[PDB]
Amino acid sequence: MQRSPLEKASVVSKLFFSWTRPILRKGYRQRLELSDIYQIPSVDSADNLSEKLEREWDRELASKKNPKLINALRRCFFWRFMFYGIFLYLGEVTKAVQPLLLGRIIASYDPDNKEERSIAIYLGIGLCLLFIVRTLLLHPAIFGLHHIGMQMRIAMFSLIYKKTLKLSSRVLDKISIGQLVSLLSNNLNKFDEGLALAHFVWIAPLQVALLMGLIWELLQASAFCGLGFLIVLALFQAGLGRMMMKYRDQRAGKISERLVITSEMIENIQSVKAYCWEEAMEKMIENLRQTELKLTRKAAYVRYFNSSAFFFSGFFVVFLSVLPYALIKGIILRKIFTTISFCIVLRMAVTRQFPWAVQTWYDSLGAINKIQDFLQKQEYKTLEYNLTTTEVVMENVTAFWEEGFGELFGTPVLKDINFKIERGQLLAVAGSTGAGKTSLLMVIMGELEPSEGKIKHSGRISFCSQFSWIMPGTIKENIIFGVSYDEYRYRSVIKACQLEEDISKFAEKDNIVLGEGGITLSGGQRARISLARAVYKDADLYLLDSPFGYLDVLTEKEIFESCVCKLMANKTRILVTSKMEHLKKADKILILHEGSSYFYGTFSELQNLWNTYLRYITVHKSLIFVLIWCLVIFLAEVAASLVVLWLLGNTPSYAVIITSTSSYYVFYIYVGVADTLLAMGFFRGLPLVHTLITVSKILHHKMLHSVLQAPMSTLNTLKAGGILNRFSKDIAILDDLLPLTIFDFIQLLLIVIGAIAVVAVLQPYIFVATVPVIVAFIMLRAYFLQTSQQLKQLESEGRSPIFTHLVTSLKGLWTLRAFGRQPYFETLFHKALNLHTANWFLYLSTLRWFQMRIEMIFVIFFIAVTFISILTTGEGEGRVGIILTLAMNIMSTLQWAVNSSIDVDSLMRSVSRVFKFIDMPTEGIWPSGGQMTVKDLTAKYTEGGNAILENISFSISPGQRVGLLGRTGSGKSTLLSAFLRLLNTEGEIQIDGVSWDSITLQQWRKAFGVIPQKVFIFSGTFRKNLDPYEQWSDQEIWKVADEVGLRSVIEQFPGKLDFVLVDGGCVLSHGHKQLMCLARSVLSKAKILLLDQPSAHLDPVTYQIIRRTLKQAFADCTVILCEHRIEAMLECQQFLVIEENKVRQYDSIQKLLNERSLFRQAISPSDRVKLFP
Ligand SMILES: Cn1c(=O)c2c(-c3ccccc3)n3c(c2n(C)c1=O)[C@H](c1ccc(Br)o1)Oc1ccc(C(=O)O)cc1-3
Ligand SMILES: Nc1ncnc2c1ncn2[C@@H]1O[C@H](COP(=O)(O)OP(=O)(O)OP(=O)(O)O)[C@@H](O)[C@H]1O
Ligand SMILES: Nc1ncnc2c1ncn2[C@@H]1O[C@H](COP(=O)(O)OP(=O)(O)OP(=O)(O)O)[C@@H](O)[C@H]1O
Ligand SMILES: [Cl-]
Ligand SMILES: [Mg+2]
Ligand SMILES: [Mg+2]
Repeated sequence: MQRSPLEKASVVSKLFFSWTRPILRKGYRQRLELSDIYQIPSVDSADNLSEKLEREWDRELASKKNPKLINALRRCFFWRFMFYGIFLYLGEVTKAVQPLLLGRIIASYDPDNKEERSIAIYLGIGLCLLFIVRTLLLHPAIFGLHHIGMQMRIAMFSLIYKKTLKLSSRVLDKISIGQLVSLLSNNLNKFDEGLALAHFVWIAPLQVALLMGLIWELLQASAFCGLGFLIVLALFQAGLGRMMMKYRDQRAGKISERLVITSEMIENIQSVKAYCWEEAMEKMIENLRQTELKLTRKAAYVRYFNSSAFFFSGFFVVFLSVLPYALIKGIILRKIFTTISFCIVLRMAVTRQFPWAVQTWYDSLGAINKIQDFLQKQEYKTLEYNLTTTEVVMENVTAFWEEGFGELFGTPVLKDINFKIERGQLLAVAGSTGAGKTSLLMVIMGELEPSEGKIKHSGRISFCSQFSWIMPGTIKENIIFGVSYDEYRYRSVIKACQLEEDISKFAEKDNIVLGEGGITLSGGQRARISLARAVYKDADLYLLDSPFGYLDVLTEKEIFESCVCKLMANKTRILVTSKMEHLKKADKILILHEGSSYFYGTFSELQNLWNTYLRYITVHKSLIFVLIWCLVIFLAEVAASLVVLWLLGNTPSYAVIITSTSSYYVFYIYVGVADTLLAMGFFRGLPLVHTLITVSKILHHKMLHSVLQAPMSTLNTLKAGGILNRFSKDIAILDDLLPLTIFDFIQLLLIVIGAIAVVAVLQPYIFVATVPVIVAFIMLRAYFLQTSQQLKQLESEGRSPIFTHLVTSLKGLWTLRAFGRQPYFETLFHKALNLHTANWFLYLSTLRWFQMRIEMIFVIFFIAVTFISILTTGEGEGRVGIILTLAMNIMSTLQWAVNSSIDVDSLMRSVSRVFKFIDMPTEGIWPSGGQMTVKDLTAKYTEGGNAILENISFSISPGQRVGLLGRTGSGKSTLLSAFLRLLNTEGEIQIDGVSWDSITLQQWRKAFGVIPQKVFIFSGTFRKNLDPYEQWSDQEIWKVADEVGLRSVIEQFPGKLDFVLVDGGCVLSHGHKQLMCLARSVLSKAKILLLDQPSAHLDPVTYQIIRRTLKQAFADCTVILCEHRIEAMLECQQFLVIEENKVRQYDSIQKLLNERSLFRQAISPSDRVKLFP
């Protein structure tokens, strides 16, 4: 990372953007490398801008009764804004007065205009000086405005993240990741560039006043006709803007919903594949896209007319201005040409610059208002004592989850809870599924506010969640969690949590890079990493919500005896548990039942109780037909224009006066009106944008289909930020920005080519004069696009870390707030912001360099032309000047065309990224009895890696019960996934004589019914979550829910079976989701079932629910039951034990437990009575 050249530069180098030379030379030859990017200027760093805006916003909040964010932004940026606006206005003024000199210079070609031939050289000098000053005034101001806009955007994003970290729990249920992602994605690049157009709300009226004053000279009272036409057109454009904004308002919610569903699906792709649910998800997304595309199409239709307003107004203004003048007296061709010259500037001011500025103000003020409304939301109440007597006490606590029901005080989740615990004691909390154990910890943490009662303690806490949270980084980073590294503590914690055995089996040992969510590890490994993180922190109170759910009895016993009771014997602990052995040595015991305290006391009492354009064009067949139709109409118009033009030169008082020496004006007039003569009407414009929108629809469908069928090895590489970035920003670009940009480019190209051909055919000496300018423009464009494409790719990639950080911050907010690590995460977010800023700044600077170089080349050519024309003009007409000035007039449209081509190529990178995503590789009654045979099965996760399971062979009789067991991290889930071909495999598997190499993947996967270890619940109704294909009547669903035991749970919510679940099922407790998975497995009438720990955190009472069902729901079925619970192993006939990456088979569990002394000694005694009666 080398220092940016901007900081240490020169004044002339800054004015001409010369400091960008080293990068442009470097990327023209080769690929840009890591050491090619500069550090950002210190003024753009996120910390400084965040601090400044935060101070101004706090002053605004603390001073005024009606605060406004726009006031703080003004106090931060107004002076520089006005400073650049003044120079922008001075630059724009020079265009208004250019016809005064150019018109006289052109009139001097006529020998009858003896007066203007006297001072031609002075007019030429003045024109050259004007041309030089305009370039110097315009481009630096535009760069300054872009820089200011970038600074505002960065500051606001920092404020948004800081506010997000403080949101109250009651507010979180109303905002999803989709809404925040949409908010960031919408303003990420548009806000910066709007500032370059903002000043035209007052620059344009002054231009109109000056131009009307100047047109009064030539045509006094007849100019008002054209002005009235323009004032009607402006009203029309205002109305069109209102309709477009109305269409945008109705579309945003549907985009947020689609983003939520897509992110959830791609996160749970493994369950999606195991369920064979791909088509259902595709149908859901297609239904959402169909609703949003209609609004997109209507907005595009209204934007087409708004854009075409400029091109169709050219003929009307001139004709309406001239007709009264040419009727009540004569008119000369010179006056007509001068009127056209002035009217071009007038039309650009009225129909292009002012409405764009008005729309920019609308968009920016709306975004700022939305940000302020977000910034004024309800916050987590931190009001509590940070120092007490270390006697943790809870008195008369009654709590409600529903804010409306609680304020109306709707049933309470907690009712009159009392307890008191001393320093260094242990309290064990027990109860049935859904009793309110997690909710009690929520109250103690302060995330759930009680209506009645109160809780007192010191305030330094540590927290271990039922659902583990893993952040991006290594294992050591996940454990030390942003504080200093201590060797003795780290070793003690690593040893105590039984992690050394799993740590010693990794290539990086401990520096393995864990992704977001820890999908590389098993369930028990993630749980133990979370426990180690909780124990590493020093605090006065440790809350542990059921940390032994995914562990075998031996590991659980070791951890409980060596960590909770030995390593923290002198601290205050609250452990949620259901094992009766753990309750014996608890100092105090609390038992919950349906929100009430069934018992509080002691145990002793309880016993007593470039080929990218071509693909894009050929995606859809109708676009080709539309383009050919446009070309045919264009050819007909060109031919008609040529025929009409040749007639005036072949044919010979009237309203128009033409002399012999003044006829050269005719061609000059044609070039001034071709913009209107070759304008694309609604017979060509509307079908084009319609078909481009259709192309966007097709591309999104293909992208989603391609993603859903990739192999797991490919899918495991992608990050959540990358998925969100590609599906949000690139798709939005393809939907909105590409069609109209393409329309503008095509219109400009048609105008240029038509004018060139028509002029050249009659005068084949202008084409040859225009050749060198065209060549120079093309060479410069080719040179610049070699570096520009790479820089745009880097900037596009730079967005992903921001979204990834936001997603991971949202997932683990409660842990972050409990530990008190908000500043650390804020620093990481600022890092991501700066990383994006470097590339974005480098792209903007190079773009400014290119535009200035094009402008300078045009100026040099015009300066050379003007003096030659004046010099070679003698007593006769200046033929050389006549040809050269007309040639230079045509290049004026070519410059605009080249800039339009640059922005089109900039937008096409999104198409290239979508295509890269589309080309991902594809991973691609018979079940009569249920027999299986496995022969030499080997399994691995990546090709050429460690083999988790090597050379396994066994067989199963049809309709038999098999118990799969092993230590946490052995590879039971690996064997379960190998059955469904979810990883890389070798060997053969046969079901009733049919091998998996004889049929397709879908048919093989349809033979199984599965219960995965990770439960997937998406946004939708209860009914939709139970079956997405809608093939069962509500009677059958209700009967199944009766059998599983989900009656009261479903009837607890206002919409019985129609309630919509949000936040991945936030309202449901942990065991209810397992019950929802068992109901899914029951609804599928599958002959072979693979169940991965169906009872993970259930109490023995609730386990009786899953019992009896395996004996009624699945009677004649082959069941493979992976379980850590010893009781469940009493209903198996075959046993498979995984150890040393190998599988061993047993007939009786007494024989199994005879050969393992430690494991037998770990068995609970009541279980031992049930095993050895
Ligand atoms: C006689 N005569 C001009 O005086 C032209 C001018 C012009 C007028 C006054 C001062 C400076 C230039 N302009 C253009 C001119 N043509 C083609 C022309 O024949 C041409 C154009 C106009 C329409 C399209 Br499509 O392309 O490009 C221009 C692009 C932007 C602007 C801008 O005012 O921002 C003006 C353009
Ligand atoms: N955000 C919420 N809004 C409404 N009800 C909720 C919410 N979160 C939990 N509940 C409900 O509150 C009750 C208590 O659930 P909680 O998760 O605290 O139970 P638990 O004892 O931890 O359960 P488990 O043993 O399954 O882990 C349940 O009926 C649950 O559905
Ligand atoms: N997606 C993956 N990519 C690479 N290695 C993996 C992946 N998933 C698991 N592993 C590794 O493979 C081994 C087997 O893990 P597996 O999930 O099969 O264990 P398990 O016996 O099911 O454990 P638990 O009882 O904790 O669920 C572990 O050491 C784990 O780290
Ligand atoms: Cl003129
Ligand atoms: Mg719980
Ligand atoms: Mg597992």
